[PDB]
Amino acid sequence: ATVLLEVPFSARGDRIPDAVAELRTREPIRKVRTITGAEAWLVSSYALCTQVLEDRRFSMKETAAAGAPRLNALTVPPEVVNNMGNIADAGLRKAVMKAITPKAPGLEQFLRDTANSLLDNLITEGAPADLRNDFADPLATALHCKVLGIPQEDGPKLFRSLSIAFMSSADPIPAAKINWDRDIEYMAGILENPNITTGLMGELSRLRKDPAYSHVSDELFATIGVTFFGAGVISTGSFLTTALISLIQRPQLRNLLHEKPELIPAGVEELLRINLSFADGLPRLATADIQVGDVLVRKGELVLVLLEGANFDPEHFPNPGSIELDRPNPTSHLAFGRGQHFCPGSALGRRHAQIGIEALLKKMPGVDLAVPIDQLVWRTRFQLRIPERLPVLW
Amino acid sequence: ATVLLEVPFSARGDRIPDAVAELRTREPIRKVRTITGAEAWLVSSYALCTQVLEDRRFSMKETAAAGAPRLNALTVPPEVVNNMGNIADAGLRKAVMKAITPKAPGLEQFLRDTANSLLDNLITEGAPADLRNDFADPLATALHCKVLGIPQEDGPKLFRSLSIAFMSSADPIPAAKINWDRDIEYMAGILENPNITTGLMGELSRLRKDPAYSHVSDELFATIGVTFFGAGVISTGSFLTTALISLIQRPQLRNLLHEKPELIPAGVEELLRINLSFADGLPRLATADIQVGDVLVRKGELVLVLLEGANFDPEHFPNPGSIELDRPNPTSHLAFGRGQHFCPGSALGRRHAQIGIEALLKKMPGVDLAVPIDQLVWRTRFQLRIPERLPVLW
Ligand code: HEM
Ligand code: HEM
Repeated sequence: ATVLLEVPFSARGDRIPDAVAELRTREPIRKVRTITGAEAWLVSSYALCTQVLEDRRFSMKETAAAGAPRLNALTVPPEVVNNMGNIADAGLRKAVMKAITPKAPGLEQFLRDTANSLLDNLITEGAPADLRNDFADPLATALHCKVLGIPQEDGPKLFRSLSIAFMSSADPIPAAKINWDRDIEYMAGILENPNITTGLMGELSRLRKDPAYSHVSDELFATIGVTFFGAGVISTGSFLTTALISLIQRPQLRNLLHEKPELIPAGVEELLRINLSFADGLPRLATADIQVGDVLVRKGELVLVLLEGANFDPEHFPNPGSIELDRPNPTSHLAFGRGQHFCPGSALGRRHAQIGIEALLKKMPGVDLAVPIDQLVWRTRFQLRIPERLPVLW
Repeated sequence: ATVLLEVPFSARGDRIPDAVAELRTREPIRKVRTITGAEAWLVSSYALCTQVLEDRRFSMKETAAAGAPRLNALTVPPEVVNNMGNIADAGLRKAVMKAITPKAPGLEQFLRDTANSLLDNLITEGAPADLRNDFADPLATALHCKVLGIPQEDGPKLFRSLSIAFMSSADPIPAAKINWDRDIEYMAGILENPNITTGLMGELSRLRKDPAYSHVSDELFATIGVTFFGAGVISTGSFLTTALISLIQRPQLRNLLHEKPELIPAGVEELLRINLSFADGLPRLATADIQVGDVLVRKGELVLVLLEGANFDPEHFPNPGSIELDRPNPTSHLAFGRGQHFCPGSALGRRHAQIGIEALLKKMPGVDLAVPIDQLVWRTRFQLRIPERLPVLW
């Protein structure tokens, strides 16, 4: 006798398990057990992943319901699971989205300057350098302070919540509430601070005092700041880190992008496609009985959309493990999700990675791992896959 | 068909695998495969572990021989594997050992002051606190700068070598050589620096200019500094970290030691006994054919002495998983090894942990984990077991 197949499969973010292709072939929707002991349906083909993400009867909001089968414990108040819906209902969606594009004058130059300063510091200090803790994550943090309009010096403390806030735990996490409440208080203070006039928080601060938003709660305004800082920083820092591993392990590609930096956007799209940063499938709760492939999913059941299932599906992306800069369907990957909950930071995430990679290749064209790849330490029981340190030489 | 049993079993340092007791019962010496692909004999009973450690025909030195079966790749030059032998041959053993006791006037007060300052800073900042990165490891680092006689401000850079220097890798690690060579250069400079007059390096600096040591190499003097700093810092920081987990998970014991701090030495001895800090068995190479239990170990074979095998052996320590402060054989554990290579820092390691625990319990009597214990992230492919962060509240 063997137990029901457990998820997640592996915390390693440098390779996809051979087992994913076998599951996709044999049983592209199949029952699994999550870390809480709940059962769920794991969906692993491009076709079925798209179907689930584009049918809102597979609900994000309802995953927060009391008594639902859970992927993991909430690390935010249950109403915050519906954050984007709350933003939309408040009439804030257009303004929030506009504030988090890469388009504000000076933003891209700020990114480039920041990346180059971080890299110059590493070069001065001498190899080895840790490209996660001393490049990708500080670049993400600096970017998001700028995007939010908050002081750069406040970034590190907000950043330090994230190793707990984005845990994927079987049980509630007391530290997550301590940090959440503190970070909310910080954002509430920002909204009251007359010096904060730019970025997302500057704009929210103005809208909060406009009559058209008089009955939008101060709680929601503060929540937008905490959620967007955290989601953006953890996702961009983690993606850039693991994209750098993918690049470093492909000297031919590294050299090509170094020689022809105009190809970096196409390279980043492929790096997004093959990215293993999301450690769990995206959760949804069925609100009706719905046929998904050979399975009739029942109302109240949990569905997990495995992004690397879709993104490595050879029926959609032939030779899926290879980075090919000339695919006919390059942005059709699910790295940013799909449907109602498609990532609102996608353009900013792309630009962060493009600029970070461009700067690194110019400054460190000889970049290579400084330890054997198996020596990287992969963070466990976390919503993202990342190496704790990324030691390189150049 | 199944593969030969692989070592190590688990990087988690908060619990011993049920499998260790089964191996000890069924096959207290048995064949395993190491991360390099080599075969080895894993020894897991107190009786057989002692036998191996007390027979120098199971040689530490010879593990460094070219072409030997390996537990892991060398991270130091092969001659440095025989460091203690080299020290003894140079006539330096007595002086080195004397410099690394906890006995120098002011040392214990320095430890207490340092621990209390670190804890006061955590209390000011507010929970959660990371007791590894912001307590145990800085306390270890500060201690070893003091013991060596080197500037406190030089500690962090030397410390940063350790996440690579103590890797347990299948292959050589290029960063380990970069850091090794740099740290040797640092210690060579210390030996030439007239300001360095105290501690281990102050004493070595004097002996280096004494006629009785004129033909001891400058390489060996520098090597003593790098090796003792690294071994001491990694071992004490890691032991204190995982001992704190053991304590925190035993509120009754925490409270008892808080109430009766005179029991802390007995508590630390039990914490040493149950400690899972060594991630691999201690390696030795047979230099003769030697009977160990039911196995005739052949010349040239690798033997791995599993310390938790010995220390959790119920035939030697009844109710081995329980901390009992009134055992009749309390220091007879193998936490510091046994025989020729018994830890030369044992007294200092004991005092570091005793003082750290005493200070923590006084300052944070309510100390508890701030995350569920399964959320700790255990470092992989490392010579020690440690959580990357240890989040607590109080
Ligand atoms: C390369 C970096 C990024 C990746 C790979 C990424 C990925 C994703 C994915 C897969 C989702 C969908 C979750 C689901 O459907 O369950 C998502 C949603 C989200 N992303 Fe991103 N993201 C990135 C960057 C950003 C940035 C820069 C921000 C904001 C500054 C951001 C904010 C959000 C938020 C707030 C959501 C939730 C949307 C909702 O619930 O409707 N992300 N992201
Ligand atoms: C609680 C903390 C410590 C623990 C648990 C510990 C454990 C051990 C063990 C098990 C060995 C034996 C290795 C073998 O036989 O293969 C050893 C050896 C050694 N220890 Fe420690 N140690 C600690 C603290 C220290 C300190 C504070 C120092 C120096 C300042 C130190 C320096 C060394 C050195 C240099 C060796 C190698 C001895 C040899 O090769 O003969 N250790 N230690």
